[PDB]
Amino acid sequence: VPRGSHMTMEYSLPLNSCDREQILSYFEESWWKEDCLFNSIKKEEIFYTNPDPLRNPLIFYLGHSAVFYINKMRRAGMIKESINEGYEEMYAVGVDPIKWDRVEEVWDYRKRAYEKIREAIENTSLDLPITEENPWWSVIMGIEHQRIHIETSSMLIRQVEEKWLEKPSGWEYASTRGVNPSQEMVKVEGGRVRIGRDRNDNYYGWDVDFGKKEVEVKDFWVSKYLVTNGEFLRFVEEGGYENPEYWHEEGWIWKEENGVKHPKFWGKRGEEGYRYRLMFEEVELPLDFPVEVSLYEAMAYCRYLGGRDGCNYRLMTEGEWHLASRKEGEKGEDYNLNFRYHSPTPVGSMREARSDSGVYDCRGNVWEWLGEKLKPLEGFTTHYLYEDYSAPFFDDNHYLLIGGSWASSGHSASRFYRNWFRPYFYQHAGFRLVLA
Ligand SMILES: C[N+](C)(C)[C@@H](Cc1cnc[nH]1)C(=O)O
Ligand SMILES: [Fe+3]
Ligand code: NA
Repeated sequence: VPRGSHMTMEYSLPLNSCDREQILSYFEESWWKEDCLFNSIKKEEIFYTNPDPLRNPLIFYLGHSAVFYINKMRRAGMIKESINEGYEEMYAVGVDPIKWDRVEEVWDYRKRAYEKIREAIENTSLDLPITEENPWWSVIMGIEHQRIHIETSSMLIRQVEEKWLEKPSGWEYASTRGVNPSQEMVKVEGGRVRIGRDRNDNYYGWDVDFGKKEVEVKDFWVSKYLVTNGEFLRFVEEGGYENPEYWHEEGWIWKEENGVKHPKFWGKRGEEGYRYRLMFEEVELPLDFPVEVSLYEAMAYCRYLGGRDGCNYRLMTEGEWHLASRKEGEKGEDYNLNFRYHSPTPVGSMREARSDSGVYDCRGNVWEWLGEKLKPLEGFTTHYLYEDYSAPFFDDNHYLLIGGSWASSGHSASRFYRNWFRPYFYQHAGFRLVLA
């Protein structure tokens, strides 16, 4: 199925038809969005904190997106000179488990990098289509990487104390609409599903997005909504976090070692109702928003709900999501993707985010966990610009996450972007139920 079609809508650049100005605007929108995100931090020294203890300090990510562009475009030949070789080494490699520069210095690197990148986009000969061997792939890779980091850095900043932050002007949250709408299982017809793209696809992809796997999917029942905060509140209030029947050993230990008694972005003080941390402020828990959980917590809720309902629940496979999410004639405006809002939306409230099987928010709103591990597909090959993008993580310890959140833009909002995280890592991410 070609990408960019009525049922494969993409938010990224059509690489067989994008003019220079389209590339420049796509680059600028990404860079300016990242600037805006980092400018939300109103105390300079917060850049030296690592608000997510599993990731580097904010200052690293401030330099990282800029250095990545320079490194890849130099390797592709689009740029000749380095700006700062020391920076281009120190800020090049991220972490998945020094002496930092001053914030002003890193902003200064960004400004110099931005100027050099823009000039290369303005002046370099452009021959369409942009394919993997075309030097321009480094520009597209650089933009798509920055777009991923806007989202991943947003999750870091969400973990910074709100007293050091101010929401950027123009960024708006979605409002709650009230109580969670009633959950319902709906039937998705099975079929033989293709996973993976063929190369020279007219759209960007990462190495792990390309390949061929065909899976026979049986008819299945899936919850039409992502599991909501209101649904999950029943799990919390009924002792789900204290009941070992709902947890396997690995998740129980995680839960105990991290003192977890509720989802990460819920908060409670005394007997007051739960609060909920948006990007930059706390509100009363929005019962109709999708709950944002680790994979462990999603599985624990599945076990709890199966006990209550007298059945078994599990998460979708990758093939199941493609079937559940299929929507002919889909449009970019249908989904809570690409900063349509700067928060999750009430489940179902994006009324055109209903798949052809009646499943809501399969694309957008919050990532959804899958029950399957990151694996390469038949035909997997690395790209010469970035050997270690996915291969280090084929350890059967990373789970797939799919469909994008409100914060996913560009190729990260694609149906065909194959995303992954450790089961204890937090993202703007939820889940739905499958009858097992
Ligand atoms: C594919 N994810 C989103 C899991 C990756 C993408 C990525 C960014 N910089 C290097 N790789 C990650 O954030 O580690
Ligand atoms: Fe990175
Ligand atoms: Na989703």
